[PDB]
Amino acid sequence: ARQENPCGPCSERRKHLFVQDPQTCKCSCKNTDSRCKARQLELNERTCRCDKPRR
Repeated sequence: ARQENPCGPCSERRKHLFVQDPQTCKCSCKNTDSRCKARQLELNERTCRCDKPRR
């Protein structure tokens, strides 16, 4: 981008478990379903923490 890249974060305030691309302002959770799956869990896309898969 150069000379910063002003963006509008997707999540509200406590966006600890998020990252945002400093060019396009595209948001992604820091914790992905890939990681949950590697731990035999699934991602709760709201809080982006790993919960029970389907048990």
